[PDB]
Amino acid sequence: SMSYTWTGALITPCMVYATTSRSAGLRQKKVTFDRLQVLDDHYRDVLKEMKAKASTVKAKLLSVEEACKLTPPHSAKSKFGYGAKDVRNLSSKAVNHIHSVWKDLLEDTVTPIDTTIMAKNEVFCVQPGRKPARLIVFPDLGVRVCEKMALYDVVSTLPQVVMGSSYGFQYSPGQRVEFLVNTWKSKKNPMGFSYDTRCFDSTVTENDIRVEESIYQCCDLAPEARQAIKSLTERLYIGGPLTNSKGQNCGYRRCRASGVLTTSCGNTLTCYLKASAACRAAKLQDCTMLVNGDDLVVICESAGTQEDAASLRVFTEAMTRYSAPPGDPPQPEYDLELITSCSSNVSVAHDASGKRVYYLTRDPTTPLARAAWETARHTPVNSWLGNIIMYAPTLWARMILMTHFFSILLAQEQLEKALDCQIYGACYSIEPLDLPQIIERLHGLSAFSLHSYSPGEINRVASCLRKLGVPPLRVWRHRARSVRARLLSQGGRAATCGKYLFNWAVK
Ligand SMILES: CN(C)CCN(C)[C@H]1COc2ccccc2-c2c(C3CCCCC3)c3ccc(C(=O)O)cc3n2C1
Ligand SMILES: [Mn+2]
Ligand SMILES: [Mn+2]
Repeated sequence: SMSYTWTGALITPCMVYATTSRSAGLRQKKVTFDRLQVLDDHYRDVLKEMKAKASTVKAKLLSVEEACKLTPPHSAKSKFGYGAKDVRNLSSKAVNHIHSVWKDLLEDTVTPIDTTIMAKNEVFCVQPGRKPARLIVFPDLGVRVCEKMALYDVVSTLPQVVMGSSYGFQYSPGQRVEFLVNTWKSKKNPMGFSYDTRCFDSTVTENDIRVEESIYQCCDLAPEARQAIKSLTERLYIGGPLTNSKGQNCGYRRCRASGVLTTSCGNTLTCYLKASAACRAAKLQDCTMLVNGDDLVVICESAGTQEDAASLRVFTEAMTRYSAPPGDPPQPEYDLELITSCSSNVSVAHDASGKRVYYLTRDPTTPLARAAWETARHTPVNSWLGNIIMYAPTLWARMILMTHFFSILLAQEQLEKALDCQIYGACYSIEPLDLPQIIERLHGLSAFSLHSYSPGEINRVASCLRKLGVPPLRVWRHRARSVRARLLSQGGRAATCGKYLFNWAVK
């Protein structure tokens, strides 16, 4: 089958650079291809094991109300006169239509379902050119609430129990490091590698979705749930029409929709299944996986330099047969720090006592680029704040990000003003003054004492600043002392930010 099709209809809209609709042409050519898929007894065996595990799972329907209350606030309004606000506040219009969409889902297991197609507002930095915008594919809100009724309890319960510790989304960054480090130190001669699929969504075939759905039906589910999950699978997950923002038939989809509820769960599942099958084809020794969508880490016992190199090609051929080839091929590492997945890697520093502490970090290019963008521009995600939060132990987050921004707020008296900020698919109203508790909850107090960072990490950050035009770290130690003292002068809450978030600056 063909991954996508176009009718010719133009997807219309609704240094540092945001991606635009104008780039969507190429993105389109890149994600359209025919899918070759051929499965073996390795794929099957894995599947059977996931099903066994899915059979120990009972899931329940969410009521309309529950699904309504777990619709996110700033999600797209519906083609039927109601906001997501209206959904959240249980408006009779939202609820009534929702019920009819649900009745419609039970009564009809066939008619495809309209999905509105669009381009994403993703910011990026430059390479050595312009990466285009990814295209997001979602159905009407009324349908997205129904999706939650039928599958919310499944997607938030099943994956963890089917994939155990390999399920990446269960982990905070510290927990993720904890798992990756333990895995590593459990191999006599560890070898690991990141894998990632060349536009994964488009590689997800119809069969993968039918397989996925069949993993879902392995759960103990309400009769109505089963029906809506069959029906949603048939009328939405396997495919359906596209339609740009000006209501024009853009063509059709025959692969994963990016903007549905089963996307994160499905990709992780489907990815995990193929990767496990592929481990067994490559004959990798004592293997261990970590899967967040299509981003994958495998840690295993090394079989030798050449043996490992070879087996990774065999691992890739196998993945390819299952329709999932890599963007760039996988490369073996014998050094944990060198593995980048989820755009991030494990690295080391030292806490107050002088104990080694592992923590997650990443190339700071994009975070800085977005933080730049968002300095001259009000933003609904505020990725700068999200990054400070997630990567709070990181040298680059503490010295550049935290520093610059508490300077801007200080100067602009906005140290009490809440900001919307999206992390872990949730949208928080975050008050800057609250960061200490957050970081303490998320990484513990050691995140304010991290020092003596690995020399590789220090270099990468330094390199990165000189590349983007941003002052060296010497400046940021000076500037920080003058943001910290300013705050202590302010007492109470503000002084707590200075005590904790900038304690690294006192000589
Ligand atoms: C010196 N000035 C005339 C010219 C600076 N330009 C080239 C600018 C582009 O702006 C940027 C673009 C992409 C990445 C970084 C920067 C940048 C940042 C970001 C750092 C992280 C917080 C958000 C701003 C800067 C912060 C401070 C400074 C500074 O001049 O001290 C510069 C920063 N830049 C570089
Ligand atoms: Mn990918
Ligand atoms: Mn990926």
